[PDB]
Amino acid sequence: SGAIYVGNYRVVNRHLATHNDWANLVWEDSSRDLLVSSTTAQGCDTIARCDCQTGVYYCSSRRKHYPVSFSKPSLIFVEASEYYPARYQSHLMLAVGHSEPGDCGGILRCQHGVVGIVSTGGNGLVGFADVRDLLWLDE
Ligand SMILES: NC(=O)[C@H]1CCCN(C(=O)Cc2cccnc2Cl)C1
Ligand SMILES: [Zn+2]
Repeated sequence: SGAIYVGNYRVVNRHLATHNDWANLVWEDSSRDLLVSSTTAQGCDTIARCDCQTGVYYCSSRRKHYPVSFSKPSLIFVEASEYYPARYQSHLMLAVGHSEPGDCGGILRCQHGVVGIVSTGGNGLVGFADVRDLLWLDE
């Protein structure tokens, strides 16, 4: 679990979005595993606007943060799960690191701010849904 709170927006993994997220829907993209909903309270997480390929992510299944080197956002094949059929997930960045399903939503950050959230994993790899291209999150 986990979300990014920026301005009047909440960014979560689309497969973990709640009834309240869908009732206050701003934007969603199944191909990216992202959903953004509106909030009444002001959020002040800050989004990175950069091309960093190193950062630190939070891994809830270890209660620890790990440093990672990660690939540029790209279209990556993701195996079928109970949430989606087998498909290409876009804007996904992979790194070598630990993750379990419950780790989705953990933030990846660089020195500039939030980069993305854990979205996929397996076999010692972890994948992060990038949010740096969503300029409207802080217009
Ligand atoms: N973005 C998706 O399609 C994910 C939906 C939930 C399921 N997905 C996973 O990858 C779950 C997983 C398995 C083993 C280690 N880490 C993780 Cl995060 C895929
Ligand atoms: Zn950066």
